[PDB]
Amino acid sequence: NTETKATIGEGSVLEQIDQGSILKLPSNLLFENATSDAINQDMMLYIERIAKIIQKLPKRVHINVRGFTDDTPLVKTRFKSHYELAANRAYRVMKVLIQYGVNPNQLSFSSYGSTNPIAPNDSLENRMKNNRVEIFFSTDANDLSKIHSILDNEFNP
Amino acid sequence: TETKATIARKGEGSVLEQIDQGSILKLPSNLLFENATSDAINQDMMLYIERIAKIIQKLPKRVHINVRGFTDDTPLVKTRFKSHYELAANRAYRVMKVLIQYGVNPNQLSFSSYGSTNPIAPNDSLENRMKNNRVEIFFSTDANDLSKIHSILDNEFNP
Repeated sequence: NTETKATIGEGSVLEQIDQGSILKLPSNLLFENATSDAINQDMMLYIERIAKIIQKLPKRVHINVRGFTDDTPLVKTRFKSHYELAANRAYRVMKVLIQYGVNPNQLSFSSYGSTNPIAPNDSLENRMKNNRVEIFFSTDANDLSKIHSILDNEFNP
Repeated sequence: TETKATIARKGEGSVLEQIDQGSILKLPSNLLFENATSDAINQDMMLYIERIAKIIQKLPKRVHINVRGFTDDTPLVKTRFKSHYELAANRAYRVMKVLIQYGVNPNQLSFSSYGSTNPIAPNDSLENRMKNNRVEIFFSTDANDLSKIHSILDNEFNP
């Protein structure tokens, strides 16, 4: 079990994988609703906290803000695809993280569309998980790569 | 650790780079797009993406593929694009869609945007500015064995 309930802000989870850490935030911690990028102001404070924690981090950490949606139809709104919707949600989280002073050079945003469900869509809590945002923290370490390349150049002709 | 990636064979500078958590295939804008300010793709570059799509099916089942967009910081005056972020996302998006066309599994794809941050060279000549307009495809897995080992040891030994 590489997952712990986070707070700071209930329902979030911190997961560790071997290449980095993932902060998973349910839709409702951030957005008015699952099918829009309007970031409810009652949660501006939550992103401020994450931003502050990022500033306890070395400058070599990249921060990648990731968007996810369910299979819900998109007629209701301005977006053309779930890819588009998820990108826009992740961009907004990113921009707010920049508002609070995270360095743009340490940030990117990604969209997974609806292709990465964590759960079936058989509730509300489940819907919120499928519409989560994830913040992924890693670096670009290449020591092992350089080691291998040096030896490989020196030994494989 | 960076090696030339023979694909277009005109001397564009597609490169493969290895880092500790994955592999990066670098593709210059000229290889994919008409200009550095649109996402309409070169009609000749399709075969080259098809090639990559085919090599993806050869990869381990655990692999995720992230298509990353980057731009120079040259002002946007011309287009429908309200930002470098928006421009770069659309470029990564279009490339991702082509990969899908050619049978890469969507459940293993995503696309990312770095806007004009993280340049490969200073934005100070027309040469370097164009160097910053590339697309990078990143390959990695979500291995968490080491994390699970650690968490099991920690629960027996700590709290």
